[PDB]
Amino acid sequence: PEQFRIRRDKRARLLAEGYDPYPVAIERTHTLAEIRATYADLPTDSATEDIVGVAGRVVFARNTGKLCFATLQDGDGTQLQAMISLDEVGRESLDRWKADVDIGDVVYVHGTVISSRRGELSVLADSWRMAAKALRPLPVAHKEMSEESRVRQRYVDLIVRPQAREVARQRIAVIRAVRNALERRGFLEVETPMLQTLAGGAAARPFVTHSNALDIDLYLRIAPELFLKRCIVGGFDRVFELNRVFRNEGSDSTHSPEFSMLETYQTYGTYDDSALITRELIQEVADEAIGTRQLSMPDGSVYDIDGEWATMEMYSSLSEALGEQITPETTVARLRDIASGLDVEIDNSVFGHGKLVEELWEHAVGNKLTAPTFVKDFPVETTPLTRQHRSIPGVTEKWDLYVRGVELATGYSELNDPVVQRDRFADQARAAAAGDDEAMQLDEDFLTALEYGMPPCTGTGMGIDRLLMCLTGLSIRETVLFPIVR
Ligand SMILES: N[C@@H](CCCC[NH3+])C(=O)O
Repeated sequence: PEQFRIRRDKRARLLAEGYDPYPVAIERTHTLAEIRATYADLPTDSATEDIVGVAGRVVFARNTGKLCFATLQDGDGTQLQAMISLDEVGRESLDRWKADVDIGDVVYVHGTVISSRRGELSVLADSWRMAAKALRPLPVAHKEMSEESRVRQRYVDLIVRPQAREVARQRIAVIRAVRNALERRGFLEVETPMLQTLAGGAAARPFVTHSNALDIDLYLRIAPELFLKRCIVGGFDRVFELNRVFRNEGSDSTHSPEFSMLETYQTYGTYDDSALITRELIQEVADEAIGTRQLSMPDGSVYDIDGEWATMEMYSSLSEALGEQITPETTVARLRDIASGLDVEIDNSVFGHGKLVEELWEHAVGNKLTAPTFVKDFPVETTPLTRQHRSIPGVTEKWDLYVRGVELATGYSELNDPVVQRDRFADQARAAAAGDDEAMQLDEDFLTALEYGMPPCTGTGMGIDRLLMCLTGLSIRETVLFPIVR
C-alpha cells in the first residue's frame, strides 16, 4: 500500500503535466518478435538505418549518467533492448525516463534498430512515450507466486512465468487440433442450447436458474447428448459440439463445475468404429499440438500413446482379476461379499448390481492400468442411453477409454429404440426412488424425437481438460485461463 502510493502520485503527476500516461492512437510498426526475426543475423556492433516504433513492458532497467538501458517484453514474451541516450533524445527527455518509468510500465520506443557493443539487439531511441502506467509492480520472480495466486491473477502469471504462456497457447492448439481431426472425417459443428427446460444426457446434478422471460426454472446443460441426437434424427450424418457443460458437483476434485466437452455423433457406426476414431484423433492431436506421441510429463517420465491400444471386457477382465467369474446374474449380496473381502469401501450411495460391478472393476482393474486401455460392454443398469449388446445379454455396447489411469473418453452404440429407451427411463425412476439424486429424469420430448425414427449411430464424449491432463500431465487449474475461485 506504500509502493502503490508512489506510482499513483507519478500517474497523477504525468496527467497534470500534460504527459498522457494512458494515451490513445499509439502506432506500433512492429511486434518485438518481428524485430527479432528480421534482424536475427545482424552483426554484433552493426547499426541499421531502419526506423521502427515498438512497444513493450519494461521488465529490467539500468540507468547510468548519459545512457539508459531497458529490456522491453512484448505480450508473447519476446524481449528487446531499448537504449535511451543523452545524445539521441536530449537531457529533458532522458530525465523524464529516469523519473517516470518504473518496472512493469508499458512504454513506446521509436528509433533505429542497432546492435549494442555487447551484441544485444536494441532500439537506439530518438523518442520515448509512456503507453500504460503500471500502478502495481511485477513480482520479483514467478516462483514467489503460489498456485492459488496464479489462478486468482492469471494476468500477472502470464507476464512473469513463460510456462504460463506456453500452457495457454497449448490449450488453444489442442482444441484447434481436435476440430481439424473431426473436420478431416466429415463432422460438422453445431450449437445446441445451454439453458434447458430439462437437463438430460448424463448423470449429474444441474445448476438451476430462474428465467424472467419464461417465468419458469431453467437448467444449465449437463450434456448436449439429447440435443445432438435430435440432430441425428433431423439429418445430420456426422455432427459434433465442442463447448461448455455445467455440473453442480460438491467438494469433489478432478472435476470442475464448468468445463469444455466434446461430443460427436456418427450415423451407421458402432462403438467399435468410434473407438478407432477416438484413438486416431487423440494420436493426431498429440502430433499436431504437442509434437510427439512420447509425451513428456512434469515428473520427468515419458508416456507412450502411440500404436494400438488394449481392449478388455468389464465382466471378463474383472473375473480374471478376482479369480471368480462375475456375470450379470451375480447377486448384489455376492458382490458386497467380494468387496468386504478386498477391504473395498462401498460409498453408501453405491447400490445395485451395475454400480457394484463398476466399483469392483475400478478397484481391481481400472486403478492398476497404465497404458491406454479400452474397457467395453458395461452393465445395463448404469448405461440408460446405450444400446444393448448384439449377443451378450445384460450388457450394453459402451466403452470407456483410460489413459495414464484416468477416465478420458467414452463411446456408445446409441440406443435408438424409443420403446426400450422409455423402459430405461423407468429404471432410472426406480433408482431415483431409492435415493439416487443423479438419476436421469424422463425427457418426453426426447422420446418423441426417437419415435420419429433415429438412424443407428455411435456417439463419443471426451473432456478437453481431461485430454490436456493426459497429454501434458497438468491439472484443470493450470490448463484453464481463469478457473473458478472463492
Ligand atoms: N453424454 C455423455 C458423453 C458420451 C455420449 C455418448 N452417446 C457424458 O456426458 O458422459
